[PDB]
Amino acid sequence: ELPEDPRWELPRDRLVLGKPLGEQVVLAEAIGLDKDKPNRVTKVAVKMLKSDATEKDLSDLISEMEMMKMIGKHKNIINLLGACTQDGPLYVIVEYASKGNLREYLQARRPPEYSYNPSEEQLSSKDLVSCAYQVARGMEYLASKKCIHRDLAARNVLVTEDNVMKIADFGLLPVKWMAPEALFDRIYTHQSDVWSFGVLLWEIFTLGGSPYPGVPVEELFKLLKEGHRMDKPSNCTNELYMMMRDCWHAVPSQRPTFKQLVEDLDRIVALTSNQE
Ligand SMILES: CNc1ncc2c(n1)N([C@H]1CCN(C(=O)/C=C/CN(C)C)C1)C(=O)N(c1c(Cl)c(OC)cc(OC)c1Cl)C2
Repeated sequence: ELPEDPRWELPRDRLVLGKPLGEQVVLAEAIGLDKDKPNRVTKVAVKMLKSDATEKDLSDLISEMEMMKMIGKHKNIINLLGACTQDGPLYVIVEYASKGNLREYLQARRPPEYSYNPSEEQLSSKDLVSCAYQVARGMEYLASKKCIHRDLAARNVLVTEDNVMKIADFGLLPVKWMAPEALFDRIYTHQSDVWSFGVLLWEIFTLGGSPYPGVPVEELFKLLKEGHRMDKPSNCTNELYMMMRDCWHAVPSQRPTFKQLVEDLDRIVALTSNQE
């Protein structure tokens, strides 16, 4: 089996497995994560292999864990909290986000015709920019750790009980988030992540809209190649649309960095009305 790591190891009986969250991941309660508060129960997410899993499933699960150990903590990513590795099935314990992924979160907050609400309080203008800011801060951290996401999208951002945005699945139809060069040449970089972030911004200001509506996958390259970009969302400022457009620069060296996006978003947030 797999070697013990006491920095992360939690005894199996410290975990009370609860309800399934999605496929596999379960909600649970962890007893004594903090060695200094050993009688407190914390709600956590636990990832385990499905009953029909292959050896590449196991080894991928291990690599995810190992990778998350190296990346370190940041408030705007989903953080590693612990693991059960010895007494039986591998369990990887990470932070729980009670409000689900950002796509569902936004859709549930649509006003009740051309983008119906599939379920909450609408999000103010400032809240939407602030959501963008947080995602960018998380991506800025990951980039500073030399971590390339490769599948950044609103589905891969989760939202906590306190509405903190946390990048998900950074340790591993998705073609609609891929930079042209990722698609064509399978060249993945921080710069391709910035492309994906611009699609994510479009998602934010469409309140979970589907990118490139009606465009079949097999034509998307040619179109992008030809200068096709998505139209401004109806309720998006010209300035935030220019950001999206910059993220979608054809030349990857000409895209802004996440460092820059964070600074730009920090200022826009400060200037954006809470009243809207
Ligand atoms: C829903 N709340 C929630 N909170 C925390 C997690 C988490 N989910 N999951 C998946 C579980 C199902 N998810 C969804 O977005 C499901 C959407 C379908 N609707 C109906 C809710 C996210 C995860 O996959 N998370 C997860 C887990 Cl378990 C990891 O384990 C190592 C590593 C991760 O990032 C590198 C992440 Cl994001 C943890």
